[PDB]
Amino acid sequence: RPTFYRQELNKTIWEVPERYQNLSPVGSVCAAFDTKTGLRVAVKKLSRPFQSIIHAKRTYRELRLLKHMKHENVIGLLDVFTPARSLEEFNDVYLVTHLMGADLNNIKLTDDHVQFLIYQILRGLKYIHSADIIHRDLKPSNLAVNEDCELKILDFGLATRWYRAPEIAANWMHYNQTVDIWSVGCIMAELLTGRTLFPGTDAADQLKLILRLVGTPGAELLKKISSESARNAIQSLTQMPKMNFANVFIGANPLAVDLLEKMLVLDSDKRITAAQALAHAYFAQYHDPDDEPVADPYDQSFESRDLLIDEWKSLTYDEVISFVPP
Ligand SMILES: CCCCCCCCO[C@@H]1O[C@H](CO)[C@@H](O)[C@H](O)[C@H]1O
Ligand SMILES: CCCCCCCCO[C@@H]1O[C@H](CO)[C@@H](O)[C@H](O)[C@H]1O
Repeated sequence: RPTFYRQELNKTIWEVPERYQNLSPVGSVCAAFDTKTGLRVAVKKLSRPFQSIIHAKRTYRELRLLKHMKHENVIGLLDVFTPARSLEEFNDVYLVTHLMGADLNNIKLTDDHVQFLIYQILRGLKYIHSADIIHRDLKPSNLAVNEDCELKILDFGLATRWYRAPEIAANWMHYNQTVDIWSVGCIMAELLTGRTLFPGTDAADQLKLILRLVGTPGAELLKKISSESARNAIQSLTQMPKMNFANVFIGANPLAVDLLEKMLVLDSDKRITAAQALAHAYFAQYHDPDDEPVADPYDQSFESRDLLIDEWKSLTYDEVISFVPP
């Protein structure tokens, strides 16, 4: 067991191994310097991790997910620790990740640079989707970059509905992984134009802006709508055609416009997948089909289980104890 030290910050007493130095507020998160690896890190102290069944299952879910993620373009876990010497004492969980400089909200980009950023998102997304994980909330604030434009997908703001797929915003009961490809389309459009593609002021406005670009749903899509009231609402909309994307993204690389046309499709079954998108000619200078890895199988069967707090806590403790650093 390493040597721990205690200090007060954020009106809580953080107790961490001495390897982690100069903690400064940025659960809650402190930036730190790890003397063992020499890395700048983010240390997240989970808030009330076992206060209820719901908190405890969320704590387990977060740790399990971070432990699985092992890809250059996805945030991974550098360390997980607790001051507790036993299950009986186990009340606090701290997660350590790479400290990222900035997010994509912070950063006109050149076409070469827009290719590089979107390539990396899709490379990461290929990996996440291969594990049968759906992100659901991809947006510029969940995309971290360093000075060298190297990008990682974050689970949460750091470890707005402008970027959400329309089926999520409309409460669909079933989801494609391609909800995330919609989000990538929105992000790419914004990197091209400098402005938010669909800056809806509320859910009605958001949907109006979307349909203005992509057109109202066609008969092929209406065939797959089980909700009677949904179909009726959709067909009572004033009808409108798909816009020509070239006339929206004036001066963009034609290959960028083509890829956007393939991402920003209302019918999720007709959207390009992350794997397919990596092979699109827009990324020719970056694409390497032998260096776009996939993930080990990820067991989410726990999501279907209903357990007691102590049970979720013991499972989380097991995952802390079994952690092996990268
Ligand atoms: C007018 C606004 C309505 C939004 C329509 C969103 C349609 C999304 O597309 C739908 O996604 C589903 C879930 O992945 C699939 O089961 C359907 O087959 C597919 O057509
Ligand atoms: C004018 C706005 C039209 C949006 C329709 C919103 C209602 C969508 O309702 C959803 O429809 C899905 C498709 O059948 C179902 O999977 C979901 O269970 C249902 O919640």
